[PDB]
Amino acid sequence: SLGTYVPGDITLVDSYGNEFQLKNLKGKPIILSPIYTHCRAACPLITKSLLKVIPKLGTPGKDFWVITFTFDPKDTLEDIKRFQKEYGIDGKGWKVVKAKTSEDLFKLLDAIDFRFMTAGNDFIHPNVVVVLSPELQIKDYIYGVNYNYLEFVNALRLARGEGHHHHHH
Repeated sequence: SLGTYVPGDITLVDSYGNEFQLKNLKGKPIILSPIYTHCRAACPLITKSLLKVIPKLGTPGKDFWVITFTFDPKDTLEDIKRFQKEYGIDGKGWKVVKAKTSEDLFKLLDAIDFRFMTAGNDFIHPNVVVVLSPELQIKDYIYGVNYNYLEFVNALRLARGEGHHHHHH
């Protein structure tokens, strides 16, 4: 929900096995991308689309964090490492992570109003990228798989508390 905060005590584990809390990423805007590692339908589209917009916007790990995270609780460190290498993701400025436990996962998906359901051997789920302020406040949602540059620029400006002086609020 726009304006609500993602809990900072959520524990994530990156594809190198480095454990951290979401609060540890405070201080820069955060771009969050829920996927799952065995997702052959929408998730390659989302990630490939991000790969083609992120370089326009700035440098991951400097201007903002990019966090691809898996929502499949069966995904292991092996799985996310495979995903990282698959898409040539650097793993530091742009991380691929899993939630440490199901509580970390629940909490994260609950905050961003994300729900998934079974469809045979895969999941039915929304296509969404979430943009957080440096304080973990949800500032924008960008839906779909066909991203445009302007929508990301606008989202990052909102994340930084910019782009608002055209209006009295």
